[PDB]
Amino acid sequence: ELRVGLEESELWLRFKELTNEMIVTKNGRRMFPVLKVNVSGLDPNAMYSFLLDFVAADNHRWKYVNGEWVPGGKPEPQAPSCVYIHPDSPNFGAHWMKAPVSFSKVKLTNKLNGGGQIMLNSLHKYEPRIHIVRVGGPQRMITSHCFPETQFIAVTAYQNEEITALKIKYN
Ligand SMILES: Cc1nn(Cc2c(C)noc2C)c(=O)s1
Repeated sequence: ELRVGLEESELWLRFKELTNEMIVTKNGRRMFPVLKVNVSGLDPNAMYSFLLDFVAADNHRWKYVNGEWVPGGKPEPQAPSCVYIHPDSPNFGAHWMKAPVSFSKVKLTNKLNGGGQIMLNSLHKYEPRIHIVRVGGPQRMITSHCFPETQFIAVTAYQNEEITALKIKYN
């Protein structure tokens, strides 16, 4: 049985208890904290690619109103996010298992781009998700895993100064 763990769950949970926020820019902004995943149970000799996407956790626009995030009442279906390929992809199971898989180079944007950067909708809530794709082998296989601890609202600037303080304290 293939095992997937969040590294530094302690810290992510401090952000989640405040409602996490991630900056989006036209050119793309790197995440803090960085999603780092512990993986065991891969075939050391098999080939895998690590993919990252962002599920829209609900169909609502969120607004920071008198110091609290509150959802709107005009839900729209959410067009699914594009996939980011970990730049170490494709690689042997042994490569992926020798240290946490760190998505330090994904950039979150609010504008459709030349590629690389992942476009999110500002003021929408997202749940990071990975896909571990066994490639090249006879049988293709996909194992997917969500990280509720890493949920955030995409923002063009921080609304909650308690998030601003935590981002600086731990970066
Ligand atoms: C409401 C509040 N807004 N701010 C401004 C602010 C600073 C400074 N950094 O992030 C934010 C957000 C407070 O300090 S209470």
